[PDB]
Amino acid sequence: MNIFEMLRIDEGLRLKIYKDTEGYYTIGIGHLLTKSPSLNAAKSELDKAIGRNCNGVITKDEAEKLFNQDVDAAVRGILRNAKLKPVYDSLDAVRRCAAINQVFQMGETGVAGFTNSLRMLQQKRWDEAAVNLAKSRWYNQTPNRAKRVITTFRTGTWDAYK
Ligand SMILES: OCCOc1ccccc1
Repeated sequence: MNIFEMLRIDEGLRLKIYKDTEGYYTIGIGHLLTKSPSLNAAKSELDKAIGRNCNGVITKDEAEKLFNQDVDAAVRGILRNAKLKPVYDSLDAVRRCAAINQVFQMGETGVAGFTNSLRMLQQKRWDEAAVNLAKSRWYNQTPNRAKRVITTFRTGTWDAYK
């Protein structure tokens, strides 16, 4: 297991434009296109992302290209965030994956605001952090995934991803 295999499980792979769990146009391995309800706006974002006229459809190679960019961008975002960087750097590699997973799904600005969870994670109070992480919209809206990510934060193992 690694961050790519983890997010591949959590996000799936679809080659045609679809709506994510929040109802937003997405493609590939959880590549959010736009929050616009206009399919044409999503198609424009897709074509811009891929660099050709896609007509709402991409290849597996293209999906994987966006995925690598998105994972990279998530990590670099964490590293430039003054609240997230020290916590991220305090973690072991497996728990870092859980952190990347959350940021990939929820975005950096929101996650940087989870002040109490962040503190518990930096303190390595794992069971407390796990309890705190579940007290969230995130957990309520995507509980199966959140349980996996939380187990990863709690244990520093890949037990939830087998
Ligand atoms: O909800 C707690 C998120 O924990 C993180 C820790 C480090 C970087 C990003 C997230």
